[PDB]
Amino acid sequence: LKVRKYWCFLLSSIFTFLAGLLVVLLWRAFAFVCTFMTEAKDWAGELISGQTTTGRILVVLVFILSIASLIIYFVDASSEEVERCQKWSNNITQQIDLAFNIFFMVYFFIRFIAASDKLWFMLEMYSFVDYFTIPPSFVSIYLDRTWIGLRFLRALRLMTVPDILQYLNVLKTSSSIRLAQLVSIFISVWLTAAGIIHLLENSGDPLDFDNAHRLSYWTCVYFLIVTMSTVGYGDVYCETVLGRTFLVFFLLVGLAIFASCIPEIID
Amino acid sequence: AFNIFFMVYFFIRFIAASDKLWFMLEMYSFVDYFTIPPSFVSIYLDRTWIGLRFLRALRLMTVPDILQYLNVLKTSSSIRLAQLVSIFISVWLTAAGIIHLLENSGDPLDFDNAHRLSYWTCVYFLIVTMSTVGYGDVYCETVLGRTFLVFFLLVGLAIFASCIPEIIDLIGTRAKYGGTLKNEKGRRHIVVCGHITYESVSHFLKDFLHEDREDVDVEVVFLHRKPPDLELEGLFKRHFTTVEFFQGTIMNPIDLQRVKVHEADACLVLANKYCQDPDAEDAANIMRVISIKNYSDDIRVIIQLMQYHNKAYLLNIPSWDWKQGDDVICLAELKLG
Ligand SMILES: CC(C)CCC[C@@H](C)[C@H]1CC[C@H]2[C@@H]3CC=C4C[C@@H](O)CC[C@]4(C)[C@H]3CC[C@]12C
Ligand SMILES: CC(C)CCC[C@@H](C)[C@H]1CC[C@H]2[C@@H]3CC=C4C[C@@H](O)CC[C@]4(C)[C@H]3CC[C@]12C
Ligand SMILES: [K+]
Ligand SMILES: [K+]
Repeated sequence: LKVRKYWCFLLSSIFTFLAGLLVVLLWRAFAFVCTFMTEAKDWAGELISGQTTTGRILVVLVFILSIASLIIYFVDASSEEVERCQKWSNNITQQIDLAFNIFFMVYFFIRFIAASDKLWFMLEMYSFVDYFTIPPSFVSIYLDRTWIGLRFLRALRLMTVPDILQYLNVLKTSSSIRLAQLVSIFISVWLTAAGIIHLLENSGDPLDFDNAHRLSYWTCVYFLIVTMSTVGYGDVYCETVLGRTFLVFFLLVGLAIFASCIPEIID
Repeated sequence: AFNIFFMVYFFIRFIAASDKLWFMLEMYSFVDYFTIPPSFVSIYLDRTWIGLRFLRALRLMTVPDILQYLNVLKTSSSIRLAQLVSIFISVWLTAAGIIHLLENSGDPLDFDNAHRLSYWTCVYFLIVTMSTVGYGDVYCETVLGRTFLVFFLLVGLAIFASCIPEIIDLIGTRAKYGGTLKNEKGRRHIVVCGHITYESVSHFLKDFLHEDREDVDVEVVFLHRKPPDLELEGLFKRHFTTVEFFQGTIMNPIDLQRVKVHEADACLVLANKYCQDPDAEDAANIMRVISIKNYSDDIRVIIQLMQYHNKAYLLNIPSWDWKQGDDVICLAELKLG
């Protein structure tokens, strides 16, 4: 605890994104000097879209585990400290987190096979969630320490709920589909923004981390809703430079996007 | 070194100005008045003051003019977006400089109530003020700072209310449907155009993909001008591995290349049976066949036809050959038959 090992978690996530990106380019370069893909890509297409009987099982199961994974983060965020040292067997939360991540890793591989374009699949917004969530876990299980990191990014998976419902033919009316999309976007952004504020405020300013503003995750949720509604009580506010820096950008695009969202939700 | 260039540039604009009196009162001219003459005071007075040098941020609103001079911006939306972005950023930075100067210097004639406040904290302060959030952690204490804040609240809030909503709107949503169909070895695909709605697509897909039919792998490509509604997008999602959609018109040769009509097995032109004017619907669909045949004559075309007397126009097309597979489905002829 004398020296923070947060860069080790960040370095692996950056390396995984960089290594995965160049391999696709390297494979294209390797394809210049150089079936299963005909069957697997078509087969994986129905698996992710829930067209086959086994495809719907995967679609429903990943829907449930996405909800359960976010709950695991909620109890994790309840910890007062940002970095903890503990063995894998000591805590059962880490074991269950590992159980959910291996499923999210094989599911990531399945979509990669079903992806028609490999370069854009790596650069899609969904893959960045996996890059900053899965590789951190193996680093934690290897170095034998845990860190809050960027674990709040699984809240971004809540915006695929309308896609899952449409795959199972649950939503049919256009109004119902539009309402579900807007609700998922508002909730996912609200929870993700709270996680960013919670991490930045608690960790403190980089490279010295002497100004740590103790702030509970649920208090951050109450802080964001006040900020979004332009109420600004001032009882809870950001003090760190990075906390204020992110708030400046959130006030620009977060309110602008939500300007046309709530009016078309109430009607 | 920068100011002597900004001084000769001021002289160049003075020569090019048709009217001299109105050139002296220009907003960009006042920026030169409070920037360069103070600079030559420092070289002589041997002391530096923050002063009003923050006015160089007002030069950011000349950025759209510079881009238009170089013919970089041509579209109206691109020009409008640059103008709104430059106006908002320059006002935001200039207002922060005014707050930073007034708060740090203190009230005139005593200068004993100075409030130590960083420039970047002022930048964070104005954006909170313009968003009408008002945390209250950072606020103005001097008389001048509050006086300028009162003036800013009247005009600065209007700038935020007009620029920010349009900036995101001008950027807009990405074109979800577009690009070129991916080429696959041994792939048999067809192109369906014409009346593409949730009514036509759902009935067509149920018939085309039926368990009682022969098991053949044929991808279906839909081309339409309007973006599909949420009902149609969900239908395409359930048929992701076999049904594909593109945005574009069949009469555009560029759009024909995107869907690869020349490699398509056949082209299907649906028709709007419940149309107000069958003559208009028939002839619009006839023009679609001409565009497809113009791109390549050796393409099988199947079209739905409302009235029979419009079949003569298609039969008179030099590239129309019934022996090669071209067929006309006449609704009136079959229904009355
Ligand atoms: C795909 C890449 C290029 C996007 C940019 C990389 C981003 C995700 C990386 C690079 C620098 C990283 C930051 C470096 C420093 C800090 C401060 C620490 O207290 C919390 C984590 C945080 C805030 C990191 C978050 C993730 C981060 C912003
Ligand atoms: C073209 C002319 C008539 C316009 C009005 C002249 C303006 C620009 C001049 C005249 C008086 C000047 C002010 C005199 C006193 C102060 C207080 C000092 O602490 C900050 C500068 C400030 C605020 C000056 C700003 C510039 C100023 C307001
Ligand atoms: K308001
Ligand atoms: K307020």
